[PDB]
Amino acid sequence: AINYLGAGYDHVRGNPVGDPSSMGDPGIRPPVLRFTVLQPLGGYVRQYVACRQSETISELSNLSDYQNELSVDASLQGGDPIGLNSFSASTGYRDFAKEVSKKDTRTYMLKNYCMRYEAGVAQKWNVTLAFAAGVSQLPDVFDAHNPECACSAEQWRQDQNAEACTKTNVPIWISFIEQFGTHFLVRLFAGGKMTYQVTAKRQMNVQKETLVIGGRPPGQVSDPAALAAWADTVEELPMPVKFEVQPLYHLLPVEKQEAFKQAVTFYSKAVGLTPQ
Amino acid sequence: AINYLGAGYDHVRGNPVGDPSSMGDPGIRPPVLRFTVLQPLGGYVRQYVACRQSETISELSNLSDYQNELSVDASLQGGDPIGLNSFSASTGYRDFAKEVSKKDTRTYMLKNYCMRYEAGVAQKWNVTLAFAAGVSQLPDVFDAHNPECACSAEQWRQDQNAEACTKTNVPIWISFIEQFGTHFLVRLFAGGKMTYQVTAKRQMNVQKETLVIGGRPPGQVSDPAALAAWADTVEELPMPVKFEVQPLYHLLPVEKQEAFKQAVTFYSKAVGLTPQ
Amino acid sequence: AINYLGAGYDHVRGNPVGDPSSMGDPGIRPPVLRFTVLQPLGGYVRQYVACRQSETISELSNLSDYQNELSVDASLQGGDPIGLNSFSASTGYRDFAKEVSKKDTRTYMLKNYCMRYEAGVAQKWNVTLAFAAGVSQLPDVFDAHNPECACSAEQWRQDQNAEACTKTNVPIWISFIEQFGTHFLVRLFAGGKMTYQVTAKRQMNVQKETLVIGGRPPGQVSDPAALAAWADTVEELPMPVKFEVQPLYHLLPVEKQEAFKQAVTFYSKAVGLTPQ
Amino acid sequence: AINYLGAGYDHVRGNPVGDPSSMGDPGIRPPVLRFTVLQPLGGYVRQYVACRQSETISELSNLSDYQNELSVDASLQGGDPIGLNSFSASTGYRDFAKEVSKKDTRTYMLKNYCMRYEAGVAQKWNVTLAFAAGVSQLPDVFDAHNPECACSAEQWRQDQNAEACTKTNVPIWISFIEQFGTHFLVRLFAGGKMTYQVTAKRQMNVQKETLVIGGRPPGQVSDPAALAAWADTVEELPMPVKFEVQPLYHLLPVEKQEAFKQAVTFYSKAVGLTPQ
Amino acid sequence: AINYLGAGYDHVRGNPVGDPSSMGDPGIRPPVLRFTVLQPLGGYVRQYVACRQSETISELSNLSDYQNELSVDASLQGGDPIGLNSFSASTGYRDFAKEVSKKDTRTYMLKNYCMRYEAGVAQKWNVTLAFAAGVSQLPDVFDAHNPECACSAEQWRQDQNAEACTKTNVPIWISFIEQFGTHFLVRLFAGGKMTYQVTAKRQMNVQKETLVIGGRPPGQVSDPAALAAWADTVEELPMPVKFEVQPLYHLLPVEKQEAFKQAVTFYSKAVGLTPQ
Amino acid sequence: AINYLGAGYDHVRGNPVGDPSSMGDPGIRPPVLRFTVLQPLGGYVRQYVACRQSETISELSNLSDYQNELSVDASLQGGDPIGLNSFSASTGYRDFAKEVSKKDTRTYMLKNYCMRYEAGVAQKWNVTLAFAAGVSQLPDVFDAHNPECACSAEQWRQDQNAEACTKTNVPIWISFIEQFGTHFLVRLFAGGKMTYQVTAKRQMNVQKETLVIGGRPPGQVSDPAALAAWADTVEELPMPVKFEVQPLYHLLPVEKQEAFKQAVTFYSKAVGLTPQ
Ligand SMILES: *[C@@H]1O[C@H](CO)[C@@H](O)[C@H](O)[C@H]1NC(C)=O
Ligand SMILES: *[C@@H]1O[C@H](CO)[C@@H](O)[C@H](O)[C@H]1NC(C)=O
Ligand SMILES: *[C@@H]1O[C@H](CO)[C@@H](O)[C@H](O)[C@H]1NC(C)=O
Ligand SMILES: *[C@@H]1O[C@H](CO)[C@@H](O)[C@H](O)[C@H]1NC(C)=O
Ligand SMILES: *[C@@H]1O[C@H](CO)[C@@H](O)[C@H](O)[C@H]1NC(C)=O
Ligand SMILES: *[C@@H]1O[C@H](CO)[C@@H](O)[C@H](O)[C@H]1NC(C)=O
Repeated sequence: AINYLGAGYDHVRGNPVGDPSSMGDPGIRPPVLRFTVLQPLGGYVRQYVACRQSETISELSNLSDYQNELSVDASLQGGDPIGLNSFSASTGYRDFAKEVSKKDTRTYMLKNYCMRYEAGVAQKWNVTLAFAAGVSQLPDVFDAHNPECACSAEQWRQDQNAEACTKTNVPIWISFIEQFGTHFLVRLFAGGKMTYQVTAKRQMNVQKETLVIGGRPPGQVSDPAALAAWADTVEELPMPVKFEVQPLYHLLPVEKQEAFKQAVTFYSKAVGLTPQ
Repeated sequence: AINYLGAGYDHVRGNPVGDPSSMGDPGIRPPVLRFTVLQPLGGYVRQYVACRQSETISELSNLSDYQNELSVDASLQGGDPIGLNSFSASTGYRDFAKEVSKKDTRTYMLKNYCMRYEAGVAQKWNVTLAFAAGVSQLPDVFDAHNPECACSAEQWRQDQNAEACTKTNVPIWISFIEQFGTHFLVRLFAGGKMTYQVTAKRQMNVQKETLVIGGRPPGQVSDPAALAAWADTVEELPMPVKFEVQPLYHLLPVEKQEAFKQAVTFYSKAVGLTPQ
Repeated sequence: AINYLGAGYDHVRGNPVGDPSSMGDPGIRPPVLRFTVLQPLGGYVRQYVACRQSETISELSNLSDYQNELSVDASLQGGDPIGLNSFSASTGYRDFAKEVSKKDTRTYMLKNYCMRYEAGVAQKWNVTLAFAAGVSQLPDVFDAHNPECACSAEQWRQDQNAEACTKTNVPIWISFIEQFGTHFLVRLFAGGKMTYQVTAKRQMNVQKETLVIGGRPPGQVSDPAALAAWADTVEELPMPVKFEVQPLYHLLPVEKQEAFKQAVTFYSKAVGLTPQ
Repeated sequence: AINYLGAGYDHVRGNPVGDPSSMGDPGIRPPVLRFTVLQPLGGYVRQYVACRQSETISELSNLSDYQNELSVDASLQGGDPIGLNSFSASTGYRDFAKEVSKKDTRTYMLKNYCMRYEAGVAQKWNVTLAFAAGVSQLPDVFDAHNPECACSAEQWRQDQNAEACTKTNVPIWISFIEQFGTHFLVRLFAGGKMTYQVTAKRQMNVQKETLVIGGRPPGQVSDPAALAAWADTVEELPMPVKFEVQPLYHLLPVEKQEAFKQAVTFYSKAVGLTPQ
Repeated sequence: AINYLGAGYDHVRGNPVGDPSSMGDPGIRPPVLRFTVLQPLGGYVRQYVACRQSETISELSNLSDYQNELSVDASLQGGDPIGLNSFSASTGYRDFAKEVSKKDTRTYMLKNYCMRYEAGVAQKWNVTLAFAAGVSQLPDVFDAHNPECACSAEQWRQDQNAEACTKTNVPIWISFIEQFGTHFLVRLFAGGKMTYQVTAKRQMNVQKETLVIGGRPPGQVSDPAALAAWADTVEELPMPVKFEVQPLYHLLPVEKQEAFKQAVTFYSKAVGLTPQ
Repeated sequence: AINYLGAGYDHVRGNPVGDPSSMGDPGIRPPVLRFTVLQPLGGYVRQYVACRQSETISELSNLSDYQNELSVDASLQGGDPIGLNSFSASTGYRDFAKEVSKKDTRTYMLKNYCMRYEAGVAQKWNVTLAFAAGVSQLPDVFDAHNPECACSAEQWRQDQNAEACTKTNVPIWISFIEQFGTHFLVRLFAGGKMTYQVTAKRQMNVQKETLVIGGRPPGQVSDPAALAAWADTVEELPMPVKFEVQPLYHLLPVEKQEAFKQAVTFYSKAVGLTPQ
């Protein structure tokens, strides 16, 4: 199968309940760590019998409830939320924001976890070659951290190709973040996850949207047989459905760690959406 | 698949819940705009995983409720209703008018949306060759705007072949409208939509009519297997089930815009049905 | 498929809910009108998507309720009942009369309409060649209209081969009516119709008879699969399940119309059953 | 198919709800009448669409109720019961007698009729060749009608091979009755009939026996699919499930009618079971 | 098929609801009677249509309820219980005794009879060759009937190879009993029988054991398809599921009958289990 | 099939409800006893018809309830618990400890037994060759039994390769225990066992984990068909689901029994987890 342990993760663009243009979390990025059924040196893989099943239901009354429900499946190592406008750039976040602004409707989220294995590390890492070259191309200073830098977060949001930004090294940092993300996965439950977002008026007016992680694309969620077939494809193509991450700056040389931290704050502000 | 972004739309003859002689909205017209998975220049296409599902139910007590339920799926850009006797020339509108005039029955509408992708433009357009030639054959003045013109809207409704009309340029404008419509689609959700119209007496007397948009013709709506097969055919032949339009006069030269607006008002009165 | 627009109809022997010896209304007669997906000149055919479904239920307390339930599906143009002992010569009429005479039971009728298309004319007709020859062989006077004619209606009911009738021209008229019926179809909804007649005692004593119009012969009404298969055969062999007729004398030369009206009154009296 | 109109019938050994050693009424005998979809001369055959279904339930508190439930399906022409110890020699009669003698149980009978056609005669008959030869072998006198005849009904019940009977012509008459029965079918509803005899104690102690008429042997009555398959085989092998009979002595020469009537009374007493 | 009429039966080791090491009653022994669809001389076989079905349920509060439920299916001719520690040596008897000793649980038994035919004799029998030779090797006296005989029933239970027993002829008699049983079947209903023994605590703590007679070994009792397949194998391999027996001493020469009765009492005490 | 009678058993690492890395109890070890459908000399094998089914449900409020529910299926001969930190080193034990520490959730365990046969011994054994060689390599004294020995249980838990332990003979004893376990199976019920561990919050928040013993790996527990297929594979690969064990020291020479008992107490403390 595919290894997602050590994969990069964009906490701003990620969404652990899914996206209609991806079969997994859209924040998952190419692998960042390099490793050595089979156990990776320094970590572990524990395979399940069939699928470890779990289900959740939550009434999402505001944006904070949706944020908390996403943070349950994509948090810092230990369970603390990533924050920093996490998930706010994803489509599902914007869709739910539009639906929750309507006070005449109430939305619930139902998660169905079909877990197939667990993997993790415990801590002297070696990174991938692509990540190493990318880091070697990074400067030691983040230009937008300087007060009165012409390239501010709004300037990047409005026009990143303006002269105010193209003269600084900000596009290099943002290209790195766009390539590898802001965090990396240190622990994960992989398999399939089928989540239903159900919106009810105040007429039995009810709407139901289906969001899927893992397996092959399912033809019909209402079909029982197609659902079972999707569950059969989950065994073949499992993908992370609940994971914990560590910040990427722990993997950079210290002379770039502070500038990278400033770069990810800048990125979280320019790409992320404050509730406005 | 087939591109419907920029397709013409007759707001008078259209019906966004369907027509028994069409697999889609009977008002959709051949493409009016020309464009350049793949993204059209100036717009966007966002593909879904499987089907984005949604369901609605509404009690239709009068003609205005039906107008509102159709306007939900076929409106001006921004969500405002098209109005101007919209949908009033379609078969479904006349059938429902006949059913709602009977005060001894109550009718409900259940929509089932099976959406596969979204497309749109944001605004320097280029039109199709057929639309350009059609516009080049149009005059600069609409004759029926002149007061005391022998060719009025009622005269066209009674006999459009009469001398009062064949001497004016009105038939040219109406042939253009009959070819390309009155608006054009600027944003759309495409796929399938199965709508049930259920009429109950005041005896468990209940009638149910099925209207379908998108996919291949379904053999049996009561059959579960035939319904699932139709859902499988929606992936192959998706069609607009909820869209937003802009008036066509924005695409004509400025010297013809006023005459075209007068022509579409004339058309809305002569072909459209006021509640009488 | 087969064209039933303009088909003859015997309103006395007809029965729009079916017959165990026919797959359609036993009163339907060979085509009377000649015509020119495809639209017949002077009329229209409107094809449905799948099946337009409808269901009815009625408690039949007496013969008049059954007469009204049949008249709903076989009426004059406009909805008025045909009458004139309509349907009274059909088998189902006699069966239900026998069941309703028993005051210790109560019978209900459940109709299930599976309509596939609608057809009609609007009015200069030409008839078929067989109908033209039949009319050319008709006299201008109906002998039984003369007072004290030896050939009365009951005399025809008892023995039509008696000398009292074989000397008059009545057998010619009755042969014509027996060939083409008394009316002809001017509007029709065709497809399939499954009607259940359920008789309950006053012990859960219940009897259920099934009567079918349209499609191929169904093997088992209780089998779900065989019922679905019948619904699939309705698409192939659709037959009129709800129609409106016009009297046949409108199609005869004026010199024969009065004698034909007298002939159909005589026929309705001799063949039809008054509730005795 | 097989014609049962005019078949002989042993009213003593018959049982219209069935027998496990026969697929039909065990009292049906070879055809007695000879005849000429197709209509037999002197009678009628009326075919149904699919199956005319009917269902009954009755609580059988004593032997008279069971006698009445059987007589409904095998009666004299007009509906009057055959009587004369009818059905009393059949196995099902003896089984039910054993069960109804137990006052600690209560038995119910549920009939399910799946009728496919009706046939009948109206009255100059010709009998079959076998029946004619059998009658020609009959004497004009029945010996056991003579008072103090050594061959009585009890003597026949004890030992029919005793000298008291073999010297008289009683064995000839009883051989004729054993070959052709005592009545013959003049009207019949043929098809399938599944009857359940359900006995409840006074613990939810319930016993259910299945008795089947018509069609092919069904594999499993509790299986839904095997039941449907049996219903499909009923179309192929329909058998009388509700019929009306006339005494056989109407078909014999007048000089033998009285002796045959005495022979059938003798047979009903010697073979039939009075409730002792 | 296999004939079980006249088969020997060990009433001590038998169990008519089944055994996990046998497909039938573990007490059935090789055939003892010799006989001559086809009818055996002196007896009868009555074949059923499909399966004569029956169901029973009983709450087994103590050992006597279980004894009565087994005696229903294996009794003396006429319905009287065999007694004499009948069934007490079988495994199922010991299992249920262990479960009924626990007063914190309650056990119910559900029988499902699938009967295919009935057979019996009515009474000059001839036995099989093996049974005749076995009887010819028997003495005329049973040694353990002599008072104070060193070989008692308890001594046989403790050690049958001790000098106290091997000097007497008791091992010969017990070898005969071990070969042919203690009774023989004179009437039987054969087919399949699925019995569920359900034990409930006093938590929805429930245990269910399945015991089967007849047919082929079933793969899964909870599977509907495997159950139906077992029912189809019952048609191929029917076995006695409810029978009536007569003591074997009626088949021995009179000089050996009394010694055989003493031998079967001895066997019932030494092998049977009194409720201790 | 495979013999598990006489297999070694590690009571510390075992878990009789399963493990996601094993198809059976993870404590089962290679066979320790050597033996001679077929009956092993000194023991017995009793095969069932299909599956002996049983089900249990228990609310697990604390670690002791889980310990008791596991001890039901893996106990000393007679039913007494093994104790000595039994099961505490298994993955399932640690997972349940983590879940029961959360006082905001309540966990239930549902067992489903599908038993296929029972085996046992009654007591002069000969052991396997591997076990005999392993015992011959054992010393007669356990070094860690000496007070103030540098190699204690905590030292073994922290670092077993330290000089404090590698100088003593403790690694030899622990290698023997790691190979053959601490007990061996003397009685067993083998087949399949599907256990559900269901955790409920205090929102219908519910989680369900599936643990399986026996048969082939099941693809999907929620699929009915995959569950039935697993039940079909249990017949092919039955494994112990409820067994009773005896301590291994009964199989060692008397001069090594005390040192082995000290070695297994040492192992139970060093590898086992006390509730801290
Ligand atoms: C990768 O890192 C691991 C430590 O996690 C180390 O053991 C290994 O040697 C490293 N890879 C190489 C090629 O040295
Ligand atoms: C059509 O218009 C688009 C703007 O949306 C433009 O990019 C494109 O070049 C035009 N077509 C051609 C052939 O130039
Ligand atoms: C039949 O009638 C139509 C109009 O109803 C007419 O156009 C046509 O000419 C007629 N048929 C022939 C053969 O002329
Ligand atoms: C049989 O009887 C019919 C009348 O029921 C008669 O028409 C026919 O001639 C008879 N058969 C023969 C061979 O004559
Ligand atoms: C078997 O017994 C029957 C009577 O039960 C008898 O007629 C027959 O002769 C016996 N068999 C032989 C071989 O004699
Ligand atoms: C092992 O012991 C069995 C009895 O349990 C004995 O029959 C057998 O001979 C021994 N093994 C060998 C290889 O002899």
